[PDB]
Amino acid sequence: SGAMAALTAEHFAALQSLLKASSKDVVRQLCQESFSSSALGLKKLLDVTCSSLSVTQEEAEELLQALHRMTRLVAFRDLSSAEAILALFPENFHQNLKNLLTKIMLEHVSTWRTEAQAN
Repeated sequence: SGAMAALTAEHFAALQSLLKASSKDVVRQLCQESFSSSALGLKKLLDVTCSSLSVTQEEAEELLQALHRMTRLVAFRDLSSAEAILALFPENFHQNLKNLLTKIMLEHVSTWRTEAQAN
């Protein structure tokens, strides 16, 4: 329990793998797929994640778990301002990656919150 209370050190470490992405669009799509997927269904995204980011299977799994948690937390708590989302992050997390993730959360939170709160 408390899954929605915080992202863990392992989550934040895993999200840093997104700096290997070849474009911002890859990050966007990984956020959307990780949200829509159940945690137990994230294994279905491993091959495309490994192949797109050139990461290990373990890096991909940890990343996908982190994105799944972050996007669900944003939806569950209705974190719908940059202020609210920025509050999740450590000071020692890459600033422009954080800003990108915040941007992407804001692009989807209204739809995500509706989808999640319906279920």
